[PDB]
Parts: sequence; C-alpha cells; structure tokens
Amino acid sequence: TLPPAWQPFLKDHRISTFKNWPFLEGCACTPERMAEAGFIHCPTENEPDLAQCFFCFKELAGWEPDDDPIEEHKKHSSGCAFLSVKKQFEELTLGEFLKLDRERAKNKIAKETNNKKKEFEETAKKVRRAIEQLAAMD
Amino acid sequence: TLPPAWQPFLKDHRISTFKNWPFLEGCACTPERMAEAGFIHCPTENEPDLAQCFFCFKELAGWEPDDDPIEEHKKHSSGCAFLSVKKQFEELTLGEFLKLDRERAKNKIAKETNNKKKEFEETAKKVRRAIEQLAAM
Ligand SMILES: [Zn+2]
Ligand SMILES: [Zn+2]
Repeated sequence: TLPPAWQPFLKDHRISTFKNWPFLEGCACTPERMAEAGFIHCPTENEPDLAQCFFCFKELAGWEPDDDPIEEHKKHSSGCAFLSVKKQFEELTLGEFLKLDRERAKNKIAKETNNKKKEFEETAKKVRRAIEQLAAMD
Repeated sequence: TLPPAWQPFLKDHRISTFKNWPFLEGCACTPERMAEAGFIHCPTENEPDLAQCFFCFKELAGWEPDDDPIEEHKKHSSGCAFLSVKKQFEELTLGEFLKLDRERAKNKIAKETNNKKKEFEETAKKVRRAIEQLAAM
C-alpha cells in the first residue's frame, strides 16, 4: 500500500471518499465520474454535496444530475495541472510524479494564502469601522 | 520529501548512512561506490564495517580498499534484482517501482525466515549438548 498523503492521486481512493453521495446510476456526476475528474467528497452539515479537487483545491457544491464533472472542473479551475495528466498513475515516472506532487503542494499553499488574505482583510475592515465609529462619536 | 520506508531506494540516502566509514578517497569501496551498489552501513561494536544491501538484505564485512562493491554484491548475492535495475530512480515508472518494492518486502520476509531457522538450530544444538551431558551421568 501507499502513504496517506499520496492516496488521493489514486482514482479508487477518491471514489471511496463518497459514501452518501446522492447522484448515482442515471446521473452524469457519479462517484466514478467525480473521481475521474479529480474530486474528493468533503461534505459539511451545511453543504452535504461539497466536493474538492485533490490537486488544485477548488471546492464546488450545487451539483445537479446532468452535470459533467470534467466540464465543471475545466470551467472553475481551468489552470489545474491534473486535467492535463493523460497517463494512468502507474504509467507515470517517479520524476513526473514528484513534479506533480510539488505543484500540488504549491497549490495548497496558494489556497491557504488566499484564505488568510481574505480573513485578514475582513478583520481589517472591522477594526477600521470600529475606529471610524469612535472618531465619529465625537 | 519521501516516506522513511522508501528512502533506501535513493542513492543519496544510502551514502548518508556511512558516517564512520574508513575507506574514502583513493579506495574502490568508497561510500559513493558502496551506495551505488545498494549498500547501507549498519555497523556494530563487533563489526564496524558491516554493510547491507537494502534490497536483498545480504550483509558483508571484511572490506578492503581495492574491493569493488558491485563485484562483491554480484558474487555473494547474484540473485538480487537491484543489480538488474539499469535506470535511475526518477526514470522508473510507478508500476516498476511498486513491483520492486514488493520484491524487497518478500526478500525481507525470506531473511527474517532464514534468521529464525538459524536461531532454532543454535537452540537445538544447545539442547542436544545438554541432554548428552546429563546422559553421560
Ligand atoms: Zn483541480
Ligand atoms: Zn542486493
């Protein structure tokens, strides 16, 4: 078997992350198809259909039965390298594989960074408003 | 950033295991050379030059400066699959790699087994002698 950190590169693992996925036989966005497109299922109490690309970290919910996950991935995250990987996992060279895993580690940092920015800016607006209000109480 | 279990497949890791190795520049069995041939350094108080193939688990000590580790590996463990791997690590496919790692896992078991056999036979010798000594009476 393989290290936990790398399991998501495996289609079978990705599929196994969907336990109560609602869209099964009859639907375009099945687990096989969500997984082939790179998604993991990471449902919340608030969004029980939330999926994430394991590679670029894009999150999507609001899935409908006729939705094609490849098309949707390609719409919301056109830059994602995974969409270029033509080869099956075992046909990859370790060099190719390690190269992918560095891009994924960069994409993860970028996601954490872009989050911290947003939270920072929300905080900064509160503090600015609070000080503005006090200068005004005048 | 690779899993501890798999590091020994990397030449630079293998070299790093040689800290107190006596045969350095000028010698045929340097760390670069020991490492290229598959060896890790696993010295004991009793055998400070003990080296082991990471892949087939063969152990060798009694190293001399003109010794070529590939030639020694071939001589004592001719069956070892690692001696066939012509490609650099990164040029391997994951399939090829996973295939190698299963063979290594089998080799390890076989060695644990060949150890347990030897310990068993040593214990049996002791018991035999003990019964012999008493029966002399
Ligand atoms: Zn993606
Ligand atoms: Zn060997």
